[PDB]
Amino acid sequence: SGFRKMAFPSGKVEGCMVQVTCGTTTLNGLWLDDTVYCPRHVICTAEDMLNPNYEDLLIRKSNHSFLVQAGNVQLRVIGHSMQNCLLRLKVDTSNPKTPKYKFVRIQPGQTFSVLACYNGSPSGVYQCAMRPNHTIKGSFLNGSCGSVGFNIDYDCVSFCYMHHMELPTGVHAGTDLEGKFYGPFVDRQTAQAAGTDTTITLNVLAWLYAAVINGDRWFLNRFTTTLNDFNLVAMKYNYEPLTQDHVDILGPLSAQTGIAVLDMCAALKELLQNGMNGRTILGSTILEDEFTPFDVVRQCS
Repeated sequence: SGFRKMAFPSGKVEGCMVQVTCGTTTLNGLWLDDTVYCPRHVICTAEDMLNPNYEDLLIRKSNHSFLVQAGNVQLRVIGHSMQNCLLRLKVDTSNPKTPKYKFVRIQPGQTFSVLACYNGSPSGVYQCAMRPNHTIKGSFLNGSCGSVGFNIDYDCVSFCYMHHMELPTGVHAGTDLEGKFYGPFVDRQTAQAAGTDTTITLNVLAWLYAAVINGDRWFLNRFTTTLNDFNLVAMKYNYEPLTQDHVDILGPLSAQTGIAVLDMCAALKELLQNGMNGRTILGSTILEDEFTPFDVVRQCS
């Protein structure tokens, strides 16, 4: 039974977390083979609080200035580099734990587990979802910068997301492991904003099926509705519109729970237009747009 916030184990990744330092800035690093990735702004001081020139800030730095404390032992930074917003480092020893891996650039709505760390040492791990306007509602703090996101399939860790900034709006922004920021944004403590945010319609619907496979069936109703028709109520409620593509993905939980998707859309369409007033859903008392189809299948298979 049961259902809740569930992240992947962090074993393989914990073995790839290191410490990296530069003057008075020191942030978490991901150490795969012999390379050590980490946010490029690590070389910035209050220089970030303006318009730091990375090219220049960089070229004006050398290896010896990088304190890479891989846990308890300190390696020798044989070199550096720069791949977009990421700072690629090449060191003497290759990591003897480096697990089979890939670098993936997830899409909004997708979910992943994030291993929060401070000075190379992880502390906790939770789940997150690439929100519409490309942000992430995580729990990062002074030094968390460098923490990663990922998913698993035993055998293979697919790295998506590295933490860089926290917008003055309190939300979080980062990149894939190629130094590319998700959504616009820049590693500048300047100017920046977080456009209006939508709700991950599919995730909500997937969660509902979840809430169904585990009792709770009050929200389900007889009235049904259409895809071109539902989308209309979705605009009123900063919801993401529903493609036929999402309908095809819910297909599976649908056939197994015994509830046609467009039907599930009629319940939500209602939930939104009407409300709840007491009757909750799977603990929550709000729609959980933070569980993807596949995420719901994991806990129910």
